[PDB]
Amino acid sequence: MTLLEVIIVLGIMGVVSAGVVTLAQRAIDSQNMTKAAQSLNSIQVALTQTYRGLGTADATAASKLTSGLVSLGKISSDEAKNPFIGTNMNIFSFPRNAAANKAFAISVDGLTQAQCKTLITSVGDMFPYIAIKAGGAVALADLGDFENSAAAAETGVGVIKSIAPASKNLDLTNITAVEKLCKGTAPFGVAF
Amino acid sequence: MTLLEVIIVLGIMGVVSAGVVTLAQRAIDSQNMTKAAQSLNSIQVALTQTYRGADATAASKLTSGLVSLGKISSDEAKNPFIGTNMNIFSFPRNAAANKAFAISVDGLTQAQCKTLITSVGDMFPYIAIKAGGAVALADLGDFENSAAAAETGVGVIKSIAPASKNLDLTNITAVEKLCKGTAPFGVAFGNS
Amino acid sequence: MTLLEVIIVLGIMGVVSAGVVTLAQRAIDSQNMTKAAQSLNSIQVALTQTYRADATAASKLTSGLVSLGKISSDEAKNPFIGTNMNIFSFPRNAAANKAFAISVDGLTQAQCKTLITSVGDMFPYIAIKAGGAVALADLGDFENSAAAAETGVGVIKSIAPASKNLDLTNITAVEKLCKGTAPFGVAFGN
Amino acid sequence: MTLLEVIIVLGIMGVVSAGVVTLAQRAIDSQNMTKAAQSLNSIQVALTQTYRGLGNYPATADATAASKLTSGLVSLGKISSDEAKNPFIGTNMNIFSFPRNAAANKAFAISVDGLTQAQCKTLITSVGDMFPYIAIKAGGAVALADLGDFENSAAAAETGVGVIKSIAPASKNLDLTNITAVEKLCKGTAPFGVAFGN
Amino acid sequence: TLLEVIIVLGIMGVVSAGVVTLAQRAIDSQNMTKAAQSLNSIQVALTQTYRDATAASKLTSGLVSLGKISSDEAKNPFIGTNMNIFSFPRNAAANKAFAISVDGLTQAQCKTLITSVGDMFPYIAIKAGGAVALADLGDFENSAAAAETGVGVIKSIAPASKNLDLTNITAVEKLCKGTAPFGVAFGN
Amino acid sequence: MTLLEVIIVLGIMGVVSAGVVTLAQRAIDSQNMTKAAQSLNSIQVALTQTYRGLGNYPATADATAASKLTSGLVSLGKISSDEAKNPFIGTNMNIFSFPRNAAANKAFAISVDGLTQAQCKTLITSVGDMFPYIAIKAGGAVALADLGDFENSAAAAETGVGVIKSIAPASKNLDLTNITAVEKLCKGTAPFGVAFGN
Amino acid sequence: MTLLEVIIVLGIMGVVSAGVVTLAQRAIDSQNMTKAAQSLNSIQVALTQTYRGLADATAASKLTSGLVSLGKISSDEAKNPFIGTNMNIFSFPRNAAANKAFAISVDGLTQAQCKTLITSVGDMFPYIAIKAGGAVALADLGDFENSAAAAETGVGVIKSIAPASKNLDLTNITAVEKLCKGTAPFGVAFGN
Amino acid sequence: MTLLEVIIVLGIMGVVSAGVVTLAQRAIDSQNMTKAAQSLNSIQVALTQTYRGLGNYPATADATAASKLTSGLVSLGKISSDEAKNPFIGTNMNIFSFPRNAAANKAFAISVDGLTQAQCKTLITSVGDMFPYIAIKAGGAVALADLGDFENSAAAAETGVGVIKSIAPASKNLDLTNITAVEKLCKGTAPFGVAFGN
Amino acid sequence: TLLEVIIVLGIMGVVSAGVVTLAQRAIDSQNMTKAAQSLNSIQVALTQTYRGLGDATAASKLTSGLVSLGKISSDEAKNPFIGTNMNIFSFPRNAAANKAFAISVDGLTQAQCKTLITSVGDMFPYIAIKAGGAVALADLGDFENSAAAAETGVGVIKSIAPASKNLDLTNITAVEKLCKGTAPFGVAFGN
Repeated sequence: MTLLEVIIVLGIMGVVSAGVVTLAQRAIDSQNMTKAAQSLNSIQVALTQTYRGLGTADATAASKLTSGLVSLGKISSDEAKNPFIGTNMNIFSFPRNAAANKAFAISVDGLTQAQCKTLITSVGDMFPYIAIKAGGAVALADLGDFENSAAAAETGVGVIKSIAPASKNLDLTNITAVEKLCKGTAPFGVAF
Repeated sequence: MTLLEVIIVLGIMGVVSAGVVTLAQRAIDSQNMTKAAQSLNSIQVALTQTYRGADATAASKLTSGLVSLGKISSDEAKNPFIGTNMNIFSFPRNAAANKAFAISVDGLTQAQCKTLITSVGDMFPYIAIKAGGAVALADLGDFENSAAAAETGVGVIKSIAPASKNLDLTNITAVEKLCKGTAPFGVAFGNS
Repeated sequence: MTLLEVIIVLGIMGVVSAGVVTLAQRAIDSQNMTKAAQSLNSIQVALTQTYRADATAASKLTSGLVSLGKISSDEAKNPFIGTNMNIFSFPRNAAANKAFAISVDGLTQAQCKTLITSVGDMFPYIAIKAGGAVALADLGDFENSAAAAETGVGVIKSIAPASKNLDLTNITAVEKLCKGTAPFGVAFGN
Repeated sequence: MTLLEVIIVLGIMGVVSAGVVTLAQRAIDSQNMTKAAQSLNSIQVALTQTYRGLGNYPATADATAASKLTSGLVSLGKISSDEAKNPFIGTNMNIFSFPRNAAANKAFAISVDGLTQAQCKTLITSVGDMFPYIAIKAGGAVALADLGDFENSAAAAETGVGVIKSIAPASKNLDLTNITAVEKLCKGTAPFGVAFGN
Repeated sequence: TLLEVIIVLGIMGVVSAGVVTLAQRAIDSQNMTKAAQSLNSIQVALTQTYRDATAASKLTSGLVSLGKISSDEAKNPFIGTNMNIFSFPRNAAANKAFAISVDGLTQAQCKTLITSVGDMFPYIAIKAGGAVALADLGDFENSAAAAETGVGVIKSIAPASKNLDLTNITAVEKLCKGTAPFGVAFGN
Repeated sequence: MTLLEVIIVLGIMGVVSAGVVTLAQRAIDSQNMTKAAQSLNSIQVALTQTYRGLGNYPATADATAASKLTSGLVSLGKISSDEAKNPFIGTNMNIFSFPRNAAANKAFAISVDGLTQAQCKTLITSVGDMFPYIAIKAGGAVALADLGDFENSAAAAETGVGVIKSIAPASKNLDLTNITAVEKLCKGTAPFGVAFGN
Repeated sequence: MTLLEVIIVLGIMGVVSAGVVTLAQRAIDSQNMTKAAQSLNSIQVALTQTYRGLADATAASKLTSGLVSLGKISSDEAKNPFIGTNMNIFSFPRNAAANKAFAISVDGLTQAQCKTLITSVGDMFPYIAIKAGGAVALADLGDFENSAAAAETGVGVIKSIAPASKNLDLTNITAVEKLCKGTAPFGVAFGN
Repeated sequence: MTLLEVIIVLGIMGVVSAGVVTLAQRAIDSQNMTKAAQSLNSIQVALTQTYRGLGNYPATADATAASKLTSGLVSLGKISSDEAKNPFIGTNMNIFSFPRNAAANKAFAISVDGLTQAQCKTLITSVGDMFPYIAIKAGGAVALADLGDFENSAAAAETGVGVIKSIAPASKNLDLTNITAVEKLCKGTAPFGVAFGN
Repeated sequence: TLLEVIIVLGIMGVVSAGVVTLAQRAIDSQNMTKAAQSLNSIQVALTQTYRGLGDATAASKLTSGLVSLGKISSDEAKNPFIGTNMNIFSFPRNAAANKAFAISVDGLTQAQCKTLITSVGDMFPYIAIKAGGAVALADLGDFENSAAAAETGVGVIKSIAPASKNLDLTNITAVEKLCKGTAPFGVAFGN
């Protein structure tokens, strides 16, 4: 019976239960991804139901507009908080096709490289306009035009996805689009 | 295996079934507001059919008469936020009584007030806000003589007479000022 | 081998068994907490869908809501002590009888801590009554009370913006959860 | 009481010590196979969750491109290195992409190389039911040319080479209640490279 | 003959000594397994609900208070004292990572714990002749690991780092060089 | 490691399996009730479109002829077969008439009979107050003479068998907030025969 | 050690393996019980979701295989875990109305298995019949509505909807002791 | 304890982890089936309400023209980029125009890709009620010549292959509710192709 | 000879008998582990099933019924030391009839009593001891109103009463003065 209990514990008993932490991390990150997807869908439907009448300047005005949309009752309060920091999402506006204040931007600040890649690969379909700021929060100058800004996905910075007829749109079947995606330095600033 | 079982039971199954009741809150609020939107337009079309060609007690008796007249079903005549019929107010159009009418909804919270002013109101030229309780007959200013300013926060907010300004959905000051003050709030929708 | 060596590796199995038994106790406590969370969420959803006084009235309302088929049978009894949960109709922001609070009473201190940590997000209003059971006069309004977490007794989460909402990264107030004597009436309202 | 003691010691101690390592070999192999199947099912789930929601899969060119694509995908956070660590060679597994019904970028195949004969048979009889397309390459790593078309396969279990399990009607599949199917299975030379495709 | 029972008892004594030594080794292995299970449950509990030595003591007391971790789980099976859990900066972000710091280890206990929980944590730090201090730890995602010093951060998650090896005997011999009490930190 | 898998199959795997089943039963019963509500609305609107405008509601004879009238309305194609097939027994409704102030053949009543006492509560709730006239018959069935007029039958609470809510000026109608209302309704035992008149 | 020590030790080596065998038996039993409960619930839902608006054991097996083919139930749950083959659903008359009621037949169980399956899945069926000491047959299925219950017998009909049936008390330990009386193999027919 | 019990509990964890792949497979299959159910109705409604007033339909005699017709229908806004995708293969379906009443190009046919036997029976039992004509082929997908006449071809539901539900005078009455007809569906070789004629 | 035979047979007899007691001790430790796991399983089954609902022969009947229900196995019900099934006693707590229960094991000596206590008693908030025989249904007082003075060794030694002085299994002087009396002993664990 002896010389068997030692290996029986020191192998199986420890190693069979050690692999759970990775799956717990993945489960928490996937829960946050689903919450972020639901929040982005809610913000998009609120935008196409409120700003559709064809009507912010800085981070302060962005927070003001976010808190107003919260107080408006158009979106639920908790769904306005970021699933990464817990604070209200940054909402900006930028000209669309050289027409000032015609497009909208949803800026999620304080993202790591892994978070950047995961969230963008998750929700790349909902927004034709997607931008990244490596090591910096999103601002008014960072946002280009919705159509007059060409995308160069080789660097994975700035406007990576757009509908301009020069944009290297993100591909889910290109390895260079995987490796170069969200390149730079943290904190990454993703704007939808 | 009991490890990661503690978490498949705790959180991963408890967080998913959390916040959906807030989404259910929003759904029920919008549904009550949905039929309420189609409960005001019916009165609008009926009164524009009838009268286009007084006090609170007279207001209530006229409302009950319009209900009993068969021009409106008891369902649409009932205010879903209160539990009774909505307040109908016939007000003069350039000192001409019975040539204009206004419908007042009272007993709503600031959140319900803002949501209702957003979801309805853009079908009625005259809009007023009486906070702290029911609206008075004197508060129902003449439509063609009224002047409006969304920054006032209390009183008339929208009119067509060439001395007014209307609501903006990109102005945080316009948002926060919507029926700001003490409860209950009362909002009037006026028509000729 | 010698019976000495055989009995040497015979209590090691007992130690592993005691460890796994403690782990199972913890897991079953967590399962009871999950049951409680699901029951509370179901009560909240049913109350919000169907609609829109004292402890005896609360028990009568609970029995009526069970008979109306809005909830299952076990969704009324206490997930810990098996008593019918109290559903109180208490005023909200100077408006009477426009707020509902589910009162799970008779908990221990560990029950306090774990149930609060489980349902901190399901309900926007959390209250703690110590030294016994909750009351209607004990519970304030939904918005007329500034929640205080450093006290460890009373309201710990309210929607009134004049309070500081309790969070899990705060260790001080969490250390003082259900400070007092048993029982511990804990009310969650929406 | 001298011959007695020596006989008891030799006999019983030897016979009790012998079986320990023999059954511990089986235990270690079983736990390795278990974690391998878990990680492989995790890779399959991640790939059919992320890249099947679109409808296509990235293109591979060779073993280098396959390994680079695997490293890129695992770096993305969809999976972890602990889940991509091949428990038979310690490095990462290979992920190739081949056409399904002659439509490129539609079929994928996770290939693991470095198995012995017994390891080949064990891994097959343990996981082959999960994946509808099972292929074998004896004495070599699985390449892109070694993977034929999805439904144009003609798997022959008695050969033990190439594809063995196919959903195509032009072939049969491994039957766990047939000793002739398994005795001819994993018939060749090491290192074996097994490919599980979807 | 009388010499028969003499050699019988002689040959019994060596088996007795061997089984006592093997029982001692088994006791050490059981203690190490209990420690590993406690550390794993600590990791798992901290993953949920969250995603100097005074702060660590307060944190473990609050966690055993909330029932998230058992009392036996927090007490080190080698000293009977609450294992200090330190929050330390990660990638220039302060107090967003967590490391379990255990103290009261010998060198054999050090080797055993490291070799047992190497697969358990992607971050390993050693403090020779003392306990892990709050300032002892650096950044969690940028500090390069020192795979040869046998002390400090030897297993780090930074890409520039080079983790520990379990196949080279010299690497195993280089493990955990210093004096007691040893303080070892496992972060994630 | 053993006795752990056992108290995992029984610890949570046993209890969470029964918990899902109960909620699944509740969800399926609620879906059947919502289908019955949709059926009620469809039959209501179809009848109030076809046999309306003129003062001719089809002359209702004894219960068998009421079932025949229902079958004829189905055969006419104005209502779908499943809509007129109750989701509780799989039979056809009983489309009775009601003398609207001693005026026979001037009203219509969709009768759903043969249900348990528990079903009565949610049945009243599921359709709510869409039907103005509400009636129930406990421990039996509903016929033409089994109920009074449409606008003269007084509504009350303790009634049980009889009227609950009517357009008549009899106050204290159906209200979900009154605990005495939801208590006294559906008093008795099956067969509960409820009548939704309009 | 004197060859008696070793014999004693080897005697203590057989009790450990027998305990492992018994624990594996219990684990298999619990897994099969969970599988059987879930499958019974799913099959009842499938049958009462497509046949509510509308022979021998061989015909029962044929119709079960067709229901698996119908896509209402899967192949894994259709197989009774205790026997390794597909379950049987008997089309028996409901108050002399053939093909209007069903009863799922489970066979090959003993006293403990029958009792556990009953106390676990009794609530989901309004008819409980247990044929003790043999297989099942179409004859053993009386009218679902006209047959009375026999609780004290511990065999056959114990739960029925007839107005004079012996009302089943699931949680009554007295009736629990009287459950699944007779010999093995038992056949449990859950009717509806 | 011992080490064989470790192997036992490892194999039990392996079984409980092998159940989840079948669970997820059935889930994703039910999802694809539910999507195809509405896709068939969308295709039928669009094709009817668009090209019924023109008498004839665009002549397609190969997969290329049919796929281009599907792309044109997507461009016409009658269907979207997600509705036109066949959830089994992954790409757009094949919409052929097949003869009717001895005259060619008078009706249209919706041909699915390669389906299995479970897919056969699920799809047909769920969708065939919304289509007058049904044809099933084994091996490859239904071809052009395989598409018989809409009104001038008898059916054969006992063989499972060929015409399974037609409206010719000699067509056997298809009892889509009797399990005896269901058990005789596409009894042949996989994959299978199904064409809904309307 | 005369020297060798007698002394060698005596020494062989001494060394032969020295292992039977050790085998008995090993079997007793196995029985202790089995009983601890069985008591844990019975506690789990009871607190899950008979919480929202609520003599010797009756106790054995409840034990056999719980075995029949499948929540507990047949193995984990047989009292290993006596081969019978463990008693399950129903008794009120704070005048709440049948809302409390206590599983009773009987037929133990002092060493078995102390070992079983110090092993399993940390799970149950109620421990009682009866000496000389089995725990009678009347011997079990209130689950909550019973003050616990562990110095007695027989009677209420662990409870949740405000005046109850809880045990200390680590304390040596407590366990040394525990379970005092005459064997066989009976110990009840309650919830």
